[PDB]
Amino acid sequence: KEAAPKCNNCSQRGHLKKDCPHIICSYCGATDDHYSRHCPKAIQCSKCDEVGHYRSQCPHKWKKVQCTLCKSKKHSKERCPSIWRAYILVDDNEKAKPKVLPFHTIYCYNCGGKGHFGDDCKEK
Ligand SMILES: [Zn+2]
Ligand SMILES: [Zn+2]
Ligand SMILES: [Zn+2]
Ligand SMILES: [Zn+2]
Ligand SMILES: [Zn+2]
Repeated sequence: KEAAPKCNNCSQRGHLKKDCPHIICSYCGATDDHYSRHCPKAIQCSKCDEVGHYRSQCPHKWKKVQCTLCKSKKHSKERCPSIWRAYILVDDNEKAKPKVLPFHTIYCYNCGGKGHFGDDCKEK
């Protein structure tokens, strides 16, 4: 903060002597730098006071990544297969044995099941 003047008359707001005649937002900035292209680059970083605290001038805090190797901004477990709790693209269930099937039994109770030529394909 370090303000010698603090205000021209009102004694309670961020607009010092030469700041008070200008339409400067109540704690954003100084009229020496604060402008319609420079509003976020002035005295304070956010809703909390000054750029003058915390490393990287108090950056915005994202909700972090769901993965623990990946750290920054991107994706979720359904978009990142590269974690051992996700499913693999191998050894999944599929069809087998693409060949013709065996023949059926029909052999008149004399040489298998029941069916053919029983009039003469008989001995006893
Ligand atoms: Zn004032
Ligand atoms: Zn502003
Ligand atoms: Zn801050
Ligand atoms: Zn990941
Ligand atoms: Zn037979």
